[PDB]
Amino acid sequence: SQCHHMLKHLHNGARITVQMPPTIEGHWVSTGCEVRSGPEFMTRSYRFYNNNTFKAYQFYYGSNRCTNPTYTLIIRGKIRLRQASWIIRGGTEADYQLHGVQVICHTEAVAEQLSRLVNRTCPGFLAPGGPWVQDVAYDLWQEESNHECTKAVNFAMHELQLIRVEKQYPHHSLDHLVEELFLGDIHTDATQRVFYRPSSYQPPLQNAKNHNHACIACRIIFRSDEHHPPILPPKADLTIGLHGEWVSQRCEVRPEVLFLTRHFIFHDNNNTWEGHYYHYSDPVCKHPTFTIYARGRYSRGVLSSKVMGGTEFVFKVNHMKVTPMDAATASLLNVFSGNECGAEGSWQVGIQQDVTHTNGCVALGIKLPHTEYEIFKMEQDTRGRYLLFNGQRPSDGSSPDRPEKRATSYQMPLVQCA
Ligand SMILES: *[C@@H]1O[C@H](CO)[C@@H](O)[C@H](O)[C@H]1NC(C)=O
Ligand SMILES: *[C@@H]1O[C@H](CO)[C@@H](O)[C@H](O)[C@H]1NC(C)=O
Ligand SMILES: *[C@@H]1O[C@H](CO)[C@@H](O)[C@H](O)[C@H]1NC(C)=O
Ligand SMILES: [Cl-]
Repeated sequence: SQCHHMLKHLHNGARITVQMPPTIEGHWVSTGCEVRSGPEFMTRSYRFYNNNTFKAYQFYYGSNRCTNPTYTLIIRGKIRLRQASWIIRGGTEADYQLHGVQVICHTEAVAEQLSRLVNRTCPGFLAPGGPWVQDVAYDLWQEESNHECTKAVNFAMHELQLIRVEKQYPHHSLDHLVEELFLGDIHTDATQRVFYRPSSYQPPLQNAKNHNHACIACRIIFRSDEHHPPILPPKADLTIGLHGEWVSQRCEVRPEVLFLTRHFIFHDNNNTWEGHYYHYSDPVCKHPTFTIYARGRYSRGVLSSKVMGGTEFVFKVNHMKVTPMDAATASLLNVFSGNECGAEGSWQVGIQQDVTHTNGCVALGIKLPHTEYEIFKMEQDTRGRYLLFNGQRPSDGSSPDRPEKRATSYQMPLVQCA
C-alpha cells in the first residue's frame, strides 16, 4: 500500500498481455460516468462484430453522476485495423467508416433544445411543422442525401483510430481476466475534435465476457439500449480535502510527451504540495527517461459552477528539479546547460538537480514561478479506496495558465497511498 510499492506494481500488481494486432470483437462498456471536455457527462456501449462492423451507443447525461439521461447517440459503421502506431508505442492505428449517426432525446426539454440547435446549425434539416419529440430516433448523418448535422453536437468518431486491448490478470495466473479496450482520446477543445488524430487514450472500456464483477456500472450498461439508457447509482459527491499522498494507478499516456506515472503529496497544514513526474519511453513504464520534481502552493477549494462535482483550485509551482534517467537525457541537458545559458550543471544519470541555477538562469527556458488553474474531484473505487482526479492536460500541449483554460475534464485518477 506504500506509494513506492504501488508505483513499482501499477494497477494492484496485475499482469497485462497486449495482443498486437488486437481482437476487438465483443461488447465493451464504460465503468462509470465518464467526463469528456465540455463538460460532457457520458457512458459508452460499443459492439464490434466479426464483420468488422460496429454499433456504438453514447449515452449523455445532465450531471456528473449519470442519473438523468439527456440524449443518446447511436453510431454505426465499419472499422479496419491498420498497422501498429509508431507515434504511440503499444497502440494500433485503425481506419473507420461511419454509416449512420442517430440521436434519441430522452426528455421533452432536450428534444426541444436539440431540434432547435440542429435547425440553427443546419437550417434545412427539419421540416416546417415538425419539431423533434422524445424517445424517437433521428438521423443526424443522412448518408445518401449528403446532408449531415453532426456539427450540432460537435461529434467525431476519431477515437476509433487508436486502439489497444490489455488483458489484465490479478496475480501470475490465468484467472479473473479483465479485458480492457483503450480507444483514442477526445480533444479538450470541442471545436478541434473533427481535426484531432488521437495521441493518447480515453478511460478503458471493459468486456462483457471478461469484466470486473464488482463493477455495477458495467452491468447496468450491458443491459441498456437507446430507449433504456443506463441509470448509474446516485452516488454523493465527496468533499475535496486535498491531503496525503497519491500515486498513478496505471502507466499513463500523455499526448506527444510519451508515458508517465505521478506521485503527489499535499500538505493541508500550510497548503503546500509536491509532485513527482516519472517519465518513461515504454507503454508499461519500465524503461525510464527522466523524472521531474515540482513543489509549490495551492489555493482553497471553490465548488465549480462549470463542471458539476468539480472543485476549482489554483496551483503555483515555485521550485522544480529534474533527474535524468538515461545517458541521452543527461547528455542533452549537459550540452544545453553550458554551451548556451549558464556555465556548468554536470547533469548525471540518476542525480536530481534544481533547474533554477544559482544565477537564476533556468535550463531549457523554464519559466518559474508558474501558475495553473486546476479542477479536482475525489471518488472511490470498488474496494472503497479514494481516487483523486485532476484536470485533463490541454490536448495541444499548452498549460492551463489562465482561468479560461481550466479543464472541463479529468486525467486518469491517482489512488491514495498514504
Ligand atoms: C454483422 O453481423 C452481425 C452478427 O455477427 C450483425 O449483428 C450485424 O447486424 C452485422 N453488421 C452490421 C450491419 O452491423
Ligand atoms: C426550422 O424549424 C422550423 C420548425 O420546425 C421550420 O418551420 C423551419 O422551416 C426550419 N428552418 C430553418 C431555416 O430554421
Ligand atoms: C509545510 O509543512 C510541511 C510539513 O507538513 C513542511 O515539510 C514544509 O517545509 C512546509 N512548507 C512551508 C513553505 O512552510
Ligand atoms: Cl499533472
